[PDB]
Amino acid sequence: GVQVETISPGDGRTFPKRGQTCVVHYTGMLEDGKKFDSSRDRNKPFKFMLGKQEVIRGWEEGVAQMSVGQRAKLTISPDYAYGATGHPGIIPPHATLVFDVELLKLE
Ligand SMILES: CCC(C)(C)C(=O)C(=O)N1CCCC[C@H]1C(=O)O[C@H](CCc1ccccc1)c1ccccc1
Repeated sequence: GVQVETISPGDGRTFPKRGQTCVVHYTGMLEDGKKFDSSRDRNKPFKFMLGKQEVIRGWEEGVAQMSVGQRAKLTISPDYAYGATGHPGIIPPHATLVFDVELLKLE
């Protein structure tokens, strides 16, 4: 599954809905702390639409639990991420992923 652990609270009332665009900042890490990517290093938020099937399943499920303004750590099991394939060259097979995600805005 995905485990959502809060870093900073959101407004507690504006949660993303299917068809909305979530504007997030993120840093993705492996369980040992190794960063594999971060939009914070590019200083440009990442956008995805909820329910469109264009991000990994632990994101659709985890970010839907977040209210605008919230910063949380999402621990995502491999079956909710890249499974046995992994992402060629970046994520190994069977990897648990840890994302530090801040939900900035809904568009
Ligand atoms: C940018 C890619 C990477 C590995 C550096 C990364 O940090 C990542 O895992 N991310 C990107 C930010 C959203 C979460 C996740 C993802 O859904 O990627 C999608 C994965 C596509 C997909 C979805 C489901 C099952 C398999 C593959 C992604 C988005 C954009 C570009 C490439 C991958």
